[PDB]
Amino acid sequence: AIPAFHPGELNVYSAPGDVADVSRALRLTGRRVMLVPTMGALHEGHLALVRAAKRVPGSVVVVSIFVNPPDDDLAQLRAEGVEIAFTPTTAAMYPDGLRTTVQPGPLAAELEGGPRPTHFAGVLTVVLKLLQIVRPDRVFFGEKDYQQLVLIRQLVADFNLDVAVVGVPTVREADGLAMSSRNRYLDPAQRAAAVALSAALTAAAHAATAGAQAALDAARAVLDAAPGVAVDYLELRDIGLGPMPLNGSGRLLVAARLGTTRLLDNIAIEIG
Amino acid sequence: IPAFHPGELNVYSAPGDVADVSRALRLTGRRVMLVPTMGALHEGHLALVRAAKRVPGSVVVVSIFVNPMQFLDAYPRTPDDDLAQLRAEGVEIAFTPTTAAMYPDGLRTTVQPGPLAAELEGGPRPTHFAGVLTVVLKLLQIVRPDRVFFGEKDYQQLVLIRQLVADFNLDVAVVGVPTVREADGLAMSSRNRYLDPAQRAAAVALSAALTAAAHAATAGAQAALDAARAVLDAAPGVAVDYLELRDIGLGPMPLNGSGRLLVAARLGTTRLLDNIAIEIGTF
Ligand SMILES: COc1ccc(S(=O)(=O)NC(=O)c2cc3cc(OC)ccc3n2CC(=O)O)cc1
Ligand SMILES: COc1ccc(S(=O)(=O)NC(=O)c2cc3cc(OC)ccc3n2CC(=O)O)cc1
Ligand SMILES: COc1ccc(S(=O)(=O)NC(=O)c2cc3cc(OC)ccc3n2CC(=O)O)cc1
Repeated sequence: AIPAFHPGELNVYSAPGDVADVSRALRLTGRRVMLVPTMGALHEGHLALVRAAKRVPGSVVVVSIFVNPPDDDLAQLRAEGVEIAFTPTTAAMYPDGLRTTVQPGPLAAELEGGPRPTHFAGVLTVVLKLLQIVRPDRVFFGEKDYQQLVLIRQLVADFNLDVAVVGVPTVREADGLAMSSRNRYLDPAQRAAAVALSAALTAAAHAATAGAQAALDAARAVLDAAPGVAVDYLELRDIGLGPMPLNGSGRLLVAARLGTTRLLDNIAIEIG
Repeated sequence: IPAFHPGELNVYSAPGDVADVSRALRLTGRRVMLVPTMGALHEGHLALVRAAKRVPGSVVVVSIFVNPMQFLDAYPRTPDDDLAQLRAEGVEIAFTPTTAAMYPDGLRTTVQPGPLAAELEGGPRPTHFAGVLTVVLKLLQIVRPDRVFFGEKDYQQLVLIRQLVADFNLDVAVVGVPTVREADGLAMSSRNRYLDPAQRAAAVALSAALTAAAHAATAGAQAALDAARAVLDAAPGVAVDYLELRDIGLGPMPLNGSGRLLVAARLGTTRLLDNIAIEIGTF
């Protein structure tokens, strides 16, 4: 017996086996299964992922909410017309504790894997599990965590997963600051200074007609004009995060500490 | 999707091809059975295949791939002898990928097995099981079978694959098939061919030791282990690596009434393994 599912209602499952059965029942009735993974505390960036997923003709949207080791979140999803919320416990996800895991490739040891070297192993492990539980046709992630998104594409590619990975443009505040759950903690002076990250990147992207060095010098100047912004890295790479080619498409990534808050941002760059 | 000829042996090299045929088949309601092999097929593989064949409306996929990542040049390869037997058994799909198609980016994302992988066969081979679980995951994702078949001979490997499948929520049933033996009890293996006639005669000691322990066990674990050791010790040119009695999941738990006795031994340059279910005291 397939667990109950009521079309056009918010259906909330906590059992991995339950969401798996429903997703399979749906896939067999025609629906295209779309997965939006979240650690909850939903914001406009999640709603953008949901609207992207909702656009696909015949979609049923699954939003997972799992804090990788509420009433409001569900209300937000209902207001978006999401049909499934997957909300498992730690024990349901890890009934045998930590055992088999994903070892990311070398990219995980670079950039954000510098301060957090086992972060991405955790992330790719739980993403792989959610993909196997729900078996979506498409999985939606924001572009803010760029290195993570690239490592997920590598996961998908390396383990031959049959899922399209869709990166959705980062939703930003009125002044460009990338949506983040860390932003609410900035005092007004930190919050005014944080704008330098996206200002630096958008300056870089426009300076890039003048080449790579001008793009980087432009970003760096903008960061140098902000007080209390401790830059951990500022790096131009190819879109896959390998070495930036002579000319061509790239990505510019920055990370910085503002008091106790670590902020990240990144942007598409085109050289010359 | 490529040509599939039913009732015929269809050979596919490209992952995308076998993936599409397999998907096509499952939507027609055929159940997809996978027998992963490293080629050089013997009667143990045929038994894996026959088990897969008896699943109703099954279509059977046998994959043949020598994975560089679990090691290599020495390994037995005989694809002429491999595909002939598959046709003879009525297997309809052989999946024979190239190293390039499987590892176009080299080794990058890999499976890190649990701590079982550092024990027994993994002790002196630290990344061996990481290589095995990665290839098995990739084959499962390419073929997406309903059930996958393994022999019980490489028991530690089978337990690790069960872990892989539970730990990554894979939608596949793992089937262990009792180890096929030569008529003296020697466990089928690709490595047997490397035994000279002296060594082949001596090699009966591993299975003799195991069956001895299994009946010795009414008198307890020490008696079972001591009987096995004596049989191994009485055997010419058998150098024992390990001889270990564990719980059936091999894992972070003692032993109850029931478990698994595992032996690895060297005959000249050839390493032989075997194992058996053991019941201690009552059972
Ligand atoms: C063939 O007759 C039909 C087909 C579809 C519908 S419906 O209004 O679009 N509802 C469903 O299709 C539907 C119900 C349903 C229940 C399930 O678990 C109990 C799982 C999937 C279900 N579906 C498919 C869907 O919502 O698209 C109603 C009647
Ligand atoms: C393993 O993959 C995930 C997926 C989602 C999360 S999360 O912590 O719930 N969500 C976010 O991190 C998040 C999503 C998002 C989307 C955006 O635009 C579409 C912009 C920013 C986003 N964030 C940033 C944040 O919340 O810190 C975390 C890890
Ligand atoms: C990664 O998972 C696998 C799966 C199969 C192989 S293999 O080298 O082609 N085959 C075996 O190792 C094997 C299968 C088998 C079956 C048996 O009876 C059912 C008995 C022994 C078996 N072997 C042992 C062997 O060939 O050494 C190798 C690795």
